Amino acid sequence: DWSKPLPPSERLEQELFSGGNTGINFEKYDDIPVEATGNNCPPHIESFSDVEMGEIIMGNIELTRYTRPTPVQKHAIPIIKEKRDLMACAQTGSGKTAAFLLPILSQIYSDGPGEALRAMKENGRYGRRKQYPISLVLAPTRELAVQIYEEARKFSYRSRVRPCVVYGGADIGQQIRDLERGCHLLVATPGRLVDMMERGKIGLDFCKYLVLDEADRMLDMGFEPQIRRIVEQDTMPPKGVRHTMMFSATFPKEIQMLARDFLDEYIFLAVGRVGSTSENITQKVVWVEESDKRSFLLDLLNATGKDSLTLVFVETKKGADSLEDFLYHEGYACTSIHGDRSQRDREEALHQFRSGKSPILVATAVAARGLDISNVKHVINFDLPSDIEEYVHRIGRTGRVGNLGLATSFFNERNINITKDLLDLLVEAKQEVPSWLENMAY
Amino acid sequence: DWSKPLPPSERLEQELFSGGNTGINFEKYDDIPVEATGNNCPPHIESFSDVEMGEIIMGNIELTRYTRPTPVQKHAIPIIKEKRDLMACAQTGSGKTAAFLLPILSQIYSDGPGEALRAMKENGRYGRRKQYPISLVLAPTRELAVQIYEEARKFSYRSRVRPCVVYGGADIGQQIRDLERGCHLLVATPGRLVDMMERGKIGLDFCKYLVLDEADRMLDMGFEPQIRRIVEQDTMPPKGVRHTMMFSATFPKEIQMLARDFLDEYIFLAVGRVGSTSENITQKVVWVEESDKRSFLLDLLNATGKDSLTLVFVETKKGADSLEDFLYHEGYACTSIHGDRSQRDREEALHQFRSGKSPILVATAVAARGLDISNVKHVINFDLPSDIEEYVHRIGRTGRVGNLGLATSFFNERNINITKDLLDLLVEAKQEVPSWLENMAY
Ligand SMILES: [Mg+2]
Ligand SMILES: [Mg+2]
Repeated sequence: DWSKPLPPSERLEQELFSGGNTGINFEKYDDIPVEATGNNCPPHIESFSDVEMGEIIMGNIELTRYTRPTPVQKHAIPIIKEKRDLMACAQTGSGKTAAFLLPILSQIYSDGPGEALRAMKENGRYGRRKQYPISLVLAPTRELAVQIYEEARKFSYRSRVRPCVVYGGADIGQQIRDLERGCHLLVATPGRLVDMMERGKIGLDFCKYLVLDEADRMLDMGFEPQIRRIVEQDTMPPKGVRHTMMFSATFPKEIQMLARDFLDEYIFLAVGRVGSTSENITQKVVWVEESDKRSFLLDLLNATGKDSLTLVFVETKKGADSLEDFLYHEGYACTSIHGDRSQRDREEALHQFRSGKSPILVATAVAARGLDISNVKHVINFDLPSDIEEYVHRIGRTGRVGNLGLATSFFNERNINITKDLLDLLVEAKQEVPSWLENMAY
Repeated sequence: DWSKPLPPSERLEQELFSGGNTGINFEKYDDIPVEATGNNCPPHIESFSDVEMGEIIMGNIELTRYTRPTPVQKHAIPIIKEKRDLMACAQTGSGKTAAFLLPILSQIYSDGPGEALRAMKENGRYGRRKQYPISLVLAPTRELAVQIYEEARKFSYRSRVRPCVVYGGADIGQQIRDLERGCHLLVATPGRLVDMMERGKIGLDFCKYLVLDEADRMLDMGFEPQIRRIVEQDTMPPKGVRHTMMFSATFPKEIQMLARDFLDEYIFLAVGRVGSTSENITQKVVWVEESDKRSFLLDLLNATGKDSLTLVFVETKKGADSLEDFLYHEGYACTSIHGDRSQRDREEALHQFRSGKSPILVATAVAARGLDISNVKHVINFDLPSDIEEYVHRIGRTGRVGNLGLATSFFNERNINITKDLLDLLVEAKQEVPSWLENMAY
């Protein structure tokens, strides 16, 4: 019914498609060993023309300048087209978002809204036009939710499918009003989705496509209850009925087994070693006592100041506030993003950083996962994380779609616990290994 | 030793001296009746060449393009050069800052640091270079402190006198480092100064020149305890020993008598009626119901929109945040400045407002006192204050050094209490007087 497009608008085509910046090593993606585990896994394609993507999908693909698919896309677009549950891991900045957004949209174009939602184009209470989304994508932070919502808007162009997004901090009424205009695909962070549901504005009764982006994060001790409250404890179709996809660049074993409570006869994609980094990212680790970090940071900022964006991670919200003040008063064009900032300031910070107006962003891990920003060329771990997975995700903000990047990290007493893991990751990444780091790992 | 200047650098002359403007009605300042109360009050000058200002002082005066002194200056430069305690009242934007900064600096130039401070060029503990300022200036807000500090840097050019500033919100370590470089004149807000003192970085033991700018504000119920903690409850030389100056554009009687506990045989200067406005400010009062204020503001903004800066005062921080959001989504180039913003964002707002990048500034009374901003031509009291002194200080942000300015104010039921005083101030200001105001003012 819906695979036939609608009139275009050059206004929106300019407002949506930037132009895309494919990296120099976009072809080295083919050098990566892919693993597929499970019953009757469909074959991996090599071109977007190897399967039935609607006229809409191929048109919008040729708008974003995607030449040929990435490994995870080649393997996962069919699996989701085959309506199978999926757990996929692929390196940071390797195209997972489109890997789950293209097939879902193609399938909703073919299958249409279904008998269920076609049975509600006759009536509806005024205002209490609760929306029944077909698909739900859940992400761990607000800005990542919006980034995915925007990618959705790009791919649902000239289609009858209209996506929305709901997330905390923002005005609740504006989101309600945007829902009432019609929600088919819903991106959300957990708390605001539960708030919408307990207000009777959203219902998961016809939700047949579930996505957990940054899945291992959505399944930690803090998010597992909320994921259950949305999936198990409410009106969402259970496994086997709904189709559950989980994408991450990391999956610890324990979390990979906990994720089974939401999956049914699933494929397991592994585009590389689960938890591996891109080769395009040069990793430098330097010893820095605490009392010296600031001075040391300054030197880095004075060097890589060409036309590149620099992202600086710290471990607390107070710390981000304190450094951002320090750098501001030392004359730098900077902002910060952390939890204690209002959502307006938070998104504005992200915008200024993305547009170059403030090329230095001090950040807590709100920005560790999921965000891709063009021309981010240096990533600085002012504070190291406590585990190697947070580290992989952090340094993944640079060196994305084949482009190269630098990642410098401050190390000292407080970081002893990570030594071994960091050391190991340096080896398989083919990176310089500080000798005192080896001697520190016994 | 110190009345002899030092080598210049035109780089600094570009960094410091803007160029000076001076209004069209700079001459009507001579038409104002000056009152001097007290024992043995020294004579008022008519030219900077009527008293002994060092080469340093006169050179920097002709650098800031100051022709002749303003009334309060003519009267106060002698009183402070004669080392007498002083209580001065003068109109907003009539030069009180320079009136107290020029004599203090001239006296430190001639007398030098004195035997006391010259006796500590012999030794010193490692790091513990606690600074002993000669002069302390106290201000009620952080940005006003910095503004005075910058004026000090302008007047301490080519001298061995080096000023500093300390104030909350900003990074502590940078202010400490700038102190350790040497502090002779210290501008400060109370809380951060007390924090510096209890950390052993500042000592008032040789502080012989105390200045309270915005004196009636510094002596209210909220600041009097902090003024006491700094002056009485610590090592500051007591009255008769130190020289205490207090400047304001307003002095209630009660506060004028409470100010005596800090003064010893003082002059009382009154360049006009205490609490008066410049004639150069056109004051318009209009009735506006609450639900209409926003709409009404919109029209105002669209009218005076040529190349002027506009300052909009509100009654709460929440309200300031809300209006600024409203104006942002309506397409206006605006920022906000209030207490709930980080000091980084706060100073950034003031800088963009000053440079024209955001010609609309929504503000709480943080911005009511002291700030002089060139080209602020319209001041809008979205919410009126509860007392006429806040009002006088607010509208004083425009119509400064003789230049002209407009002040529009929204009035309704909630402002009944101010009626009388406002009316009276309108009459003595020779301003249009709403008729419903008389009929409302009993
Ligand atoms: Mg992603
Ligand atoms: Mg002043």
